[PDB]
Amino acid sequence: SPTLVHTLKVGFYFFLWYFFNFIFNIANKRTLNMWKYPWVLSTIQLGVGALYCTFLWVLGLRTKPNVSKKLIKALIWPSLGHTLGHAATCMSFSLVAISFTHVVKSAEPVFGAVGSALVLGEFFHPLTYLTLVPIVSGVALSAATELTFTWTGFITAMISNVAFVTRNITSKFTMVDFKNEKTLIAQNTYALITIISFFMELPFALLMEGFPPLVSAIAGVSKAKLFGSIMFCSLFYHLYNEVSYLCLDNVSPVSFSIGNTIKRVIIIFGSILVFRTPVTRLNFIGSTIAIIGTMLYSLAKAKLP
Amino acid sequence: SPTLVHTLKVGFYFFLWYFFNFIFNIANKRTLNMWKYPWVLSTIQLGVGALYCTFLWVLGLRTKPNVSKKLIKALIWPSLGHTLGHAATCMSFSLVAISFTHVVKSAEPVFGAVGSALVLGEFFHPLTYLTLVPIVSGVALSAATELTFTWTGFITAMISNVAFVTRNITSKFTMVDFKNEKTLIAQNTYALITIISFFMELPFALLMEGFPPLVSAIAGVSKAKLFGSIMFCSLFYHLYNEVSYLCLDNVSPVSFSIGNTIKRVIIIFGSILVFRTPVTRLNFIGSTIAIIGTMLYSLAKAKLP
Ligand SMILES: CCCCCCCC/C=C\CCCCCCCC(=O)OC[C@H](O)CO
Ligand SMILES: CCCCCCCC/C=C\CCCCCCCC(=O)OC[C@H](O)CO
Ligand SMILES: CCCCCCCC/C=C\CCCCCCCC(=O)OC[C@H](O)CO
Ligand SMILES: CCCCCCCC/C=C\CCCCCCCC(=O)OC[C@H](O)CO
Ligand SMILES: CCCCCCCC/C=C\CCCCCCCC(=O)OC[C@H](O)CO
Repeated sequence: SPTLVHTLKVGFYFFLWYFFNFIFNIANKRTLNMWKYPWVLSTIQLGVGALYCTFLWVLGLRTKPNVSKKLIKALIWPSLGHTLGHAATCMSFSLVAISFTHVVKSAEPVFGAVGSALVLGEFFHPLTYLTLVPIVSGVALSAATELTFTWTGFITAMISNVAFVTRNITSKFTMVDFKNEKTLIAQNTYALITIISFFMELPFALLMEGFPPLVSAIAGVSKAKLFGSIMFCSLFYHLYNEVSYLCLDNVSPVSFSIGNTIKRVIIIFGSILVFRTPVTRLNFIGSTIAIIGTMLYSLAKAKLP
Repeated sequence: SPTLVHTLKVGFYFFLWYFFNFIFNIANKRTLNMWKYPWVLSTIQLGVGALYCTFLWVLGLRTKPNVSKKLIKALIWPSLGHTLGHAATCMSFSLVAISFTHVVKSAEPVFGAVGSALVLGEFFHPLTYLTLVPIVSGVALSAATELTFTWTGFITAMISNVAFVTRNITSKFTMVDFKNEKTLIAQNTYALITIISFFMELPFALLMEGFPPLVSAIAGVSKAKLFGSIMFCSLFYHLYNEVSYLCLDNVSPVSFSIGNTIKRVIIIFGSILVFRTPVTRLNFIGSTIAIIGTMLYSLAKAKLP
């Protein structure tokens, strides 16, 4: 029983990850529909999470990490990947329906398997190349039938696959290299990342968009409602990423990306219902084939030498 | 000297392959512009090749092969791959500019490497996945900017990659399994394939297109001139495929496809010149990136563990 029970506590971390991420995605897109500034918004979300974590340390509510220069340097690459994937994903969110963004990001386990095998010196069974046929065909079919498609919205989402895979693999190194450091719990690893990531993105956000006026492009929405939406999606942005690093602490980077693809099916279904996103038969079939292909690719990689 | 003598003779085979294939491609496209019946035209080209080979046998100009039940069974899958690839490629030739068809078929070495490794139990280095990025990006950019793009023209060309790789691999097995049958020279192997392939395609061709009237869609072409153009491209269709099996007999199936990609650079350059094909800046950048990626892919697979 304790073995299956331990998987229930870990599975609950995955549920929180999915539950917080769905609240984030809906509120984040509603913010972008009123306030189309992805650079500044994504930077705000990192800063709110940075401030939230420092408050927990100040109040003694969370163990303070024994920060060393060795750890900081070992967190640069996780932070560069997080910042780049975050800014690219928010840019995609601002340009297309978020359901299409998560379809593109559903190919993350393929990038994760390649990057992980490059590091671990592994090799791929030829059958994994066959499973790329439904993935490439599915994504191409989904993009060809997506009403909101733009080339920039598609490419920025594809970029985030590379950046987040880089984040997850390098973060996994740090978490294992500092396994005996009891103060570097999973939440503190992401806490330091979101603090570094904030200052990494901050100059780009100001150069790209400046200080956008706090005005809703949707007529009739007060500034207080716009500010509450910005703060609401920023709070749940941090919570879902924080809980996800608990999940990353308990699984491999590739398994983490598989858990992400399951998350995207939930977000895709939920977002098209909430937003009444128009979806044609070919578009549903294309997206479904691509995600089935990603699972088959993962199954082929896992079950073959 | 003996090994260099052989590689020089093999090199002359590749030259005849490229030279005959260029003559074919120009004449075949000029025929399709006048007489847009890809099923029947591709069937005629197989039959004219079948008749050419039987004349050599009847006149004593070429050793007759000892045809056995085992050999015919070993040539069914080579003929299936040849018929499907030939019919799919000709369909693509009739729908888009042949320069675009050969850009899509330039990815053949990737399919060939997967097919070989799948049969031989080989494994892929992770860096071969990175080389897919310029291949997929280049082909996508090329297709997004090709003025004559149609989905059917693109997909039929992609299908021929799978069919011809199947043909090359299964043919190489039969040629190796029958290496001690002295009557089965490389030209007799393809001679038997074009005979089987002709009768495989014939009922489908009549099913799809019936008996097309020998009338040119371009004014000023007599029926005799159209008939001459059909016979001309049919002769060089058989000649280039016949000499290519001399190349296949002396190289691996992967090296054969790499030779095919070199061939298509020549075909693409010559065809855009002869037909004055419109090519934008973004279009030949994408096509070049795609072919560079395929060559980088082949370099990675060959030079890596
Ligand atoms: C080994 C690496 C992978 C190699 C194998 C890659 C296979 C990709 C081939 C074709 C994708 C095209 C998918 C089918 C696209 C159909 C598009 C379509 O139906 O368009 C409808 C129209 O646009 C409605 O508006
Ligand atoms: C293994 C990792 C898998 C990830 C890689 C997936 C393969 C990428 C597929 C196609 C690239 C190009 C997208 C094709 C989209 C063509 C349709 C299109 O863009 O037309 C829209 C038009 O511009 C307005 O509606
Ligand atoms: C909720 C249960 C999650 C369990 C997960 C286990 C793995 C599921 C694998 C394949 C089914 C997923 C295919 C459905 C993908 C959504 C297709 C879709 O709705 O596309 C909308 C379109 O993309 C709008 O832009
Ligand atoms: C592990 C790696 C597995 C394989 C991963 C493959 C990822 C390639 C995905 C997308 C490239 C698409 C590039 C599309 C180039 C942009 C097209 C464009 O710029 O628009 C064209 C033109 O402007 C319209 O009129
Ligand atoms: C080994 C791997 C090599 C094969 C990898 C190939 C990847 C190509 C991806 C998608 C194909 C379609 C993408 C291009 C589609 C854009 C063109 C388009 O759809 O335009 C619609 C309109 O009908 C015309 O103008």
